[PDB]
Amino acid sequence: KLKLSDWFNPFKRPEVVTMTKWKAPVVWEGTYNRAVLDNYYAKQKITVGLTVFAVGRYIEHYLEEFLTSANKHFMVGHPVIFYIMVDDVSRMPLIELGPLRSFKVFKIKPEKRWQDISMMRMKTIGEHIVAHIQHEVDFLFCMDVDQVFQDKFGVETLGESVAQLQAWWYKADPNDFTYERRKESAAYIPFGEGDFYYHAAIFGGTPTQVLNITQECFKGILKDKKNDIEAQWHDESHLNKYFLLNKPTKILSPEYCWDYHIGLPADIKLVKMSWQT
Repeated sequence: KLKLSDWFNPFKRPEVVTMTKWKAPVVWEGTYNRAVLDNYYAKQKITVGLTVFAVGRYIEHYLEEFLTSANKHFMVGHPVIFYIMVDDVSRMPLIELGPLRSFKVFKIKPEKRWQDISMMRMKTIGEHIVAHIQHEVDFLFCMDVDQVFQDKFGVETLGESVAQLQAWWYKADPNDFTYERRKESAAYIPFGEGDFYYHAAIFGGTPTQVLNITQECFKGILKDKKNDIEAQWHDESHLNKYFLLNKPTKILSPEYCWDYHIGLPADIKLVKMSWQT
């Protein structure tokens, strides 16, 4: 089956990191053959799930545009299930999906104290993986709703565990990274240690990887709640801890998640996804 040479060529992008000291492709525009993989993956009849939580104001601010963009650019030409998690199914924008997309919607409870987090997405995702997603898909992406697909976000992103380089900090040094530094947090990453700064707005992998990613992240949040402590960037900090203990088998370039208000540096040749309004 697939080997990296078949789909991935680092030397079409030599400026940027394209491989990692543990041999994981960092996927950049111009570095990947979608055609090959589209073909390779279509034969295996893979199915890609996309979870996205949207809660309160976020539902009407973002969901419609998310699902619409996804419908157009996410794993085009492969079955894709959108798992929409919302607090209020009444205001589900409920767009028109195209070939190979379908969705499942789930009512989630809002943030239950007082004031929760609210990620808690980690517990729900893992719950859903066990209940149905492991049965439903070969690869699952978990994404923040307040983003937009700008171009093909395809099977070049697929892998055992897939992480996204947060746009700001992709050039940064490991010790500039906004990891949780407080040794009391389960999310704790020493200064010194640190591979990349991973964005929580997109992680993915097989349902089994993602189950573990999420179960570990949640255990982190949970132990932190027990120690009345709250990681700097909440779930993104645990993700970063997790992805340090467990190196992602594939990493996506800030091109797969770009903040347009960080500009447009040459290094960003096609924007697959971007943050919104």
